[PDB]
Parts: sequence; C-alpha cells; structure tokens
Amino acid sequence: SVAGRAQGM
Repeated sequence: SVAGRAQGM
C-alpha cells in the first residue's frame, strides 16, 4: 500500500 512510502521505506 502507499503507506509504505508515507515515510520513505
């Protein structure tokens, strides 16, 4: 999900 890039990991 995009939540993986929400922080940049």
